[PDB]
Amino acid sequence: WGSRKIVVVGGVAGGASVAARLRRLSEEDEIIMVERGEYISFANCGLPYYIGGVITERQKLLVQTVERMSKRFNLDIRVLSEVVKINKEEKTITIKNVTTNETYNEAYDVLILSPGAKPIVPSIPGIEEAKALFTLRNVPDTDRIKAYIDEKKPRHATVIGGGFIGVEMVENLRERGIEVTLVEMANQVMPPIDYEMAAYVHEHMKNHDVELVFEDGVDALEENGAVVRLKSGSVIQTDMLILAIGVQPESSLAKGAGLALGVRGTIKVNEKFQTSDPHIYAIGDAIEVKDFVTETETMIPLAWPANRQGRMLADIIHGHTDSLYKGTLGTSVAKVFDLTVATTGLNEKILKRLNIPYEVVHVQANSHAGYYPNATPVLIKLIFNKDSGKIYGAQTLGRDGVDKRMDVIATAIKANLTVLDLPDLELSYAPPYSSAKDPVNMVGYAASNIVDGFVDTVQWHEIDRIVENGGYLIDVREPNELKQGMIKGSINIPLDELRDRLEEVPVDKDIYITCQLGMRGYVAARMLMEKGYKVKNVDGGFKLYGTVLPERIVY
Amino acid sequence: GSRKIVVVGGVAGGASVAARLRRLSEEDEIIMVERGEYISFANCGLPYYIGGVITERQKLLVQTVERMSKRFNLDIRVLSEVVKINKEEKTITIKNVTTNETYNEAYDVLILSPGAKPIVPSIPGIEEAKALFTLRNVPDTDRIKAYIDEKKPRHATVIGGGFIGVEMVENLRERGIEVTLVEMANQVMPPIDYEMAAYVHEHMKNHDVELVFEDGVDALEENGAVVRLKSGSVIQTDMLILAIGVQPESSLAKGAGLALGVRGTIKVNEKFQTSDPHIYAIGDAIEVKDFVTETETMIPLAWPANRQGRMLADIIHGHTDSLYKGTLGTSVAKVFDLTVATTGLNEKILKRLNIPYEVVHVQANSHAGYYPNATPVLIKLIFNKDSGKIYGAQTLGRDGVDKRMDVIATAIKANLTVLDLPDLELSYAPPYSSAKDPVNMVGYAASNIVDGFVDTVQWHEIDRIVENGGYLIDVREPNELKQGMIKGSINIPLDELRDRLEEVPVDKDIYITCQLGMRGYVAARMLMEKGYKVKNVDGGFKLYGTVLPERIVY
Ligand SMILES: Cc1cc2nc3c(=O)[nH]c(=O)nc-3n(C[C@H](O)[C@H](O)[C@H](O)COP(=O)(O)OP(=O)(O)OC[C@H]3O[C@@H](n4cnc5c(N)ncnc54)[C@H](O)[C@@H]3O)c2cc1C
Ligand SMILES: Cc1cc2nc3c(=O)[nH]c(=O)nc-3n(C[C@H](O)[C@H](O)[C@H](O)COP(=O)(O)OP(=O)(O)OC[C@H]3O[C@@H](n4cnc5c(N)ncnc54)[C@H](O)[C@@H]3O)c2cc1C
Ligand SMILES: CC(C)(COP(=O)(O)OP(=O)(O)OC[C@H]1O[C@@H](n2cnc3c(N)ncnc32)[C@H](O)[C@@H]1OP(=O)(O)O)[C@@H](O)C(=O)NCCC(=O)NCCS
Ligand SMILES: CC(C)(COP(=O)(O)OP(=O)(O)OC[C@H]1O[C@@H](n2cnc3c(N)ncnc32)[C@H](O)[C@@H]1OP(=O)(O)O)[C@@H](O)C(=O)NCCC(=O)NCCS
Repeated sequence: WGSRKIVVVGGVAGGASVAARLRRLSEEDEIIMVERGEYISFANCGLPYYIGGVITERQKLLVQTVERMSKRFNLDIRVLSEVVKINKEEKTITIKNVTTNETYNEAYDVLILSPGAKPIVPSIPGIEEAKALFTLRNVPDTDRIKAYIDEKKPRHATVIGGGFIGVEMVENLRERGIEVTLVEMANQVMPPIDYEMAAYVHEHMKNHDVELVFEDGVDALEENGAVVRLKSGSVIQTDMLILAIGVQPESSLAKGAGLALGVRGTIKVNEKFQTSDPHIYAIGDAIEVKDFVTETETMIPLAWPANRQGRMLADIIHGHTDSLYKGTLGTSVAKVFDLTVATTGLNEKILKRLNIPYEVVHVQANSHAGYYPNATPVLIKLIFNKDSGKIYGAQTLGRDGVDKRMDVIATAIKANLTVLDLPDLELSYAPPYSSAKDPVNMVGYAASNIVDGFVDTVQWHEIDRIVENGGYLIDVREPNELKQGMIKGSINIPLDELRDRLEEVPVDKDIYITCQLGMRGYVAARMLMEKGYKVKNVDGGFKLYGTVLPERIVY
Repeated sequence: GSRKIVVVGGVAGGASVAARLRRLSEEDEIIMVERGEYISFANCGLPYYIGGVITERQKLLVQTVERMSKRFNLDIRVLSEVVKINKEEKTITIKNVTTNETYNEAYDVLILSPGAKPIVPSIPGIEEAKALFTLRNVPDTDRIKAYIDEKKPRHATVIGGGFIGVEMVENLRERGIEVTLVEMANQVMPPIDYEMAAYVHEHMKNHDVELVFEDGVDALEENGAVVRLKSGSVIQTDMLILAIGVQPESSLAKGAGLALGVRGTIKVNEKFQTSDPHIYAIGDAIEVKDFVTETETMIPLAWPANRQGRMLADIIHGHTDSLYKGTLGTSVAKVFDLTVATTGLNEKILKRLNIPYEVVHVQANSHAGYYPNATPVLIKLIFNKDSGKIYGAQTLGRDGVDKRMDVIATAIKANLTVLDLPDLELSYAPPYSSAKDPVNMVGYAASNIVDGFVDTVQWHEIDRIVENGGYLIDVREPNELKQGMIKGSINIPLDELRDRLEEVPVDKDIYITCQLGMRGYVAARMLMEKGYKVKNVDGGFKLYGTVLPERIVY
């Protein structure tokens, strides 16, 4: 290999990952990493936790220091240096030293853009004058929010936007003893998950005394941000505001160089991360990726992809192209007080948008064997193709064992496994860790029963209309469980008696079954089908139904 | 259409096949025959009940006879021992355990899931050993707990240091009983390798277990209270637990002239069929092929027994037969504050089969270190250097160990190679992982070997190498030298190395060590690009010093 001058724009997840591997591939290359801020490789993900006082040491947020990293990898690292323009036909960039105000041009043979994505700042009347309004991207943002809390002693905070990071901000503010209201324009927190899964999250947040405001938005900020006027007309009195309404790719250098853009103003790249200019590559939050499941062009600003992309790009630049980026799966996770919430692939909302036929299943199963202490429920939703078993996505929540189940399913998906394969994953079983069939196996079995046609099912959002239309709903729980409530129109025949009471099941009506979790409902469905009844199980049973439609519960 | 299916054994395999069979057919007559008082008991929880961790005896019974027979319309017969298969008449003979009276029962299809029984060695004095116990079922468990209550033993001896022996060690220790573990091998836990066991041994010693290796019991004296060891050492003890393995319960099959396999297992085809077309067999009792090399073996674990049962029910009354592709051998045990997990094959087995492999040891944190309470996860990955085929993996640490093993075991069964592991997009936020998960990290390290970016040596090679002309550079920061170094090491910290290149001999083979191995790899990359012949010491000083603590130099 012939040595070259490689310039990297941005010094965090994408930029630092590519620079480090680039050095490992060549001692001779000149590697320059240009970063507008003071810090390289900061823990962007750690910022909410430093604000919450969970991370107590500011310096812990520095994953690599400029000194250590430039020495270890012989990198010419230039912090407080802003790339102001790309000159692509000249093959130079224009850099401004922020401290000294000197500007200069820097020649490159290869240019790498990893400038990330900036917070979306809405044009809300009063926002300019809102003294205690904050966005969160970098370390200085973090210092500012923390200084304000430490010095001004806010008693109430408002969080605008209920995405994964909005939610983490909600938690960390509460942790500091600040009362919190969360404002969301959607009808749920956390866009990546579906409505009925969000319903559990909402419960857990409200149990920690978070006020949740849905289908509302900030119409105006009044009294210097101390007064929040909602679109609806309602008002929130507050001592500070955190804006977390999402991010937009930092593609201005690209636009300025006349480089091709992708969806939502991302920098467009080919399979090798190359932009429309042969000498300029781009990675990280700023680029368009294909989603792994459908290969649809999208933007998914996550750290694993940024790091994977930077690491792969280094190999690619050196001609090691046997492996190219397979797209982003969208595996993500958040701590929500006592809960873990995870997602991978696509939700129902995206799939409907894309006109893709799917089925879903909701299976609750214990984090580990129930005879062993401190087992806790893990709820897995699995979304899949009825004919092929192709997995479109999964969502999981629970107090423990959630990251594990998501990681297994995420692995299965990238390995091109179908729901029919999930029951055959030989996982680690001893009493503290799992059960003889892991929750992953279990969700695999439930989905396989649909694929194989052993059971037909209906959703929480279908059952009421079905009962109105003459559906005959049999609740197979024990009579005592009905005190928790029931679905309207239900008739109770406990599972264990059903075989002795088949004469009570009409042979002239379409039969619908619910239990508590769906498992006993499924057993009943199997029995009745075999007896030649047409029957469907209510997926997730009453437990799920009552969580998402509590106002419809009959007592 | 209809069939009379008779199932022998009412626990993991038997109850699994029986429950799925019913869900498939309401028409079949299904009989489940069990010699003990209980079905579906938690075999796995028994040590934890003995340890007072599972406080409630009743929790050990997963389903009752009456509830299960009702729910799935099953003819469940406890305290009934099948004594004979009559394959020509398609009948079995059943003996009432309480009365000793027998009767015959006809079958269309017979399913054997009889499990495995404890290996009981021929120890002089074992017949008089009042307080010697094996552990299989609930009566065994009640007897052990009763002995502990009535005699209040001060000290217990555990013979056999497999996953189960070790569980019993913990559970007895946590009761305040002193414990000596006696092991024929030079390590606890046969499924893991020696250098991995070294971490386990340290942890057990820190919890006051006496560990006795490469020793056995020559005699039991004073009614089991005096343990005569082969080394000459004598243990005074108040009870003994025998946990030296299990052997398949294949006497029914053997007695009916069915083909047998390795270790006396019931031999079966890919659909669990024995040499008789109307008798099937599953669970600990059967021979399986290991998933990785397809070698005939016996792997007595619950996930397999449960899976085989569900799959067999599908073979009989389900749709398109899925065939059993063998047992991977994924297992895990709690060892005090440690989790220890394994999957696939270890070095010892690979060496026995003469299969060429490489290994990597990567210690990475359970989650990002900038977030509180991150703890090390050590992953050993064993693989083929040419194809990148994964042969096996082992992992240990305090937290996040079961997760990493499950991802790797998923990857193996999905036929991924080490080259694919860096591309597994897993769940990352500060409490849960890092931007590159420990699994990605071990993939990268292994991929660098497969692709020739680094060459490496092992903990068990470096001393010999140094004795025979190798030049060893320790690239740790001087501060990290607190726990010592490998003999013959010369310290040039990584961050100084590039400036001090003149100090590196160009005509010698260079060996590099760090603490965990990462910075040693970085140094090796640098030196390779500068034209030196160099290898990294896999696992660095931390691994070396753990397994060879007596060789550490200060
Ligand atoms: C509060 C917060 C929490 C998060 N938590 C998680 C999480 O838990 N899990 C997860 O997967 N992801 C998380 N993310 C997202 C994650 O940080 C990003 O996906 C990742 O950092 C993307 O890397 P990148 O290199 O594309 O951009 P960045 O990491 O943002 O790096 C881009 C850098 O380029 C610099 N730059 C931009 N333009 C110029 C220029 N013209 N000249 C010089 N320098 C420039 C910027 O200053 C910036 O430092 C979180 C993000 C935030 C803000
Ligand atoms: C203490 C202990 C802890 C364990 N922990 C774990 C663990 O953590 N993880 C794991 O994966 N595995 C563990 N195992 C192993 C696990 O229990 C077995 O792999 C699993 O139970 C095998 O299922 P099986 O149906 O083949 O046998 P079993 O579950 O043993 O069922 C066989 C049953 O058949 C009955 N039977 C045998 N012969 C006859 C006959 N002639 N007539 C009538 N009945 C008969 C027996 O009484 C027995 O009840 C553990 C085992 C023990 C003993
Ligand atoms: C429990 C035991 C009797 C098996 O019985 P089982 O009825 O298959 O019980 P499981 O919970 O395993 O099966 C759950 C069934 O409900 C289904 N199910 C579970 N949750 C569901 C849900 N929410 N919605 C729809 N279906 C669901 C599964 O798909 C599965 O059905 P399938 O096999 O027909 O697909 C047996 O495994 C046993 O004895 N276990 C403990 C003993 C043991 O394993 N010992 C070894 C030492 S630990
Ligand atoms: C740290 C950072 C600079 C990456 O630098 P890096 O030098 O690649 O460091 P990593 O720890 O990722 O190193 C991985 C390398 O070490 C190797 N390695 C790790 N442990 C090893 C071991 N025990 N033995 C041998 N090799 C080992 C891997 O094989 C891999 O090598 P390769 O990439 O050459 O194949 C970058 O990830 C970063 O800046 N992160 C923080 C920013 C961020 O991610 N932000 C998003 C918000 S959280």
